[PDB]
Amino acid sequence: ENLYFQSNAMVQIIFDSKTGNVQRFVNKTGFQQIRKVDEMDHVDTPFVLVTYTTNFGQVPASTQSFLEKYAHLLLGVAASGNKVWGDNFAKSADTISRQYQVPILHKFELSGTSKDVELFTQEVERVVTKSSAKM
Ligand SMILES: Cc1cc2nc3c(=O)[nH]c(=O)nc-3n(C[C@H](O)[C@H](O)[C@H](O)COP(=O)(O)O)c2cc1C
Repeated sequence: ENLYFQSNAMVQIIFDSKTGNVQRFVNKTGFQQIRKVDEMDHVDTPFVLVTYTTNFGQVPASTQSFLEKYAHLLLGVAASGNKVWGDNFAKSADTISRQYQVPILHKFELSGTSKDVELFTQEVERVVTKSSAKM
């Protein structure tokens, strides 16, 4: 666990959630700047996106709207899904990754496990270290 980095770094986490699983997931981290895609009218600092998956492995509409406006500051993406969907499992992360040329930080089920939290937070630190100065 890199809780010290999570709680001290200035990295921003922006998420999208409909039934609250993504919300619950990010609340398992120690990141301090956590806001939903719908509660800001501008983004001026680099950020990490955590979203969910809708019909047929699609990116939620609210996330697509957000990205076409602030994808220039996107560092990487993580997506919540459900393996019941097979090949469409958390496909929004793959779509966003290819579309905006950013790395996939993690793909997990529903609210995630402690293992998902660990992998996600470690990847955020790696990408911030590698792309912060650049971004
Ligand atoms: C209409 C609908 C379509 C969904 N489609 C997919 C899908 O294609 N792939 C997947 O992995 N999960 C799919 N899911 C599952 C959600 O991505 C999953 O439950 C997610 O954790 C929900 O996050 P929410 O609380 O953040 O918004 C779907 C759920 C609903 C209600």
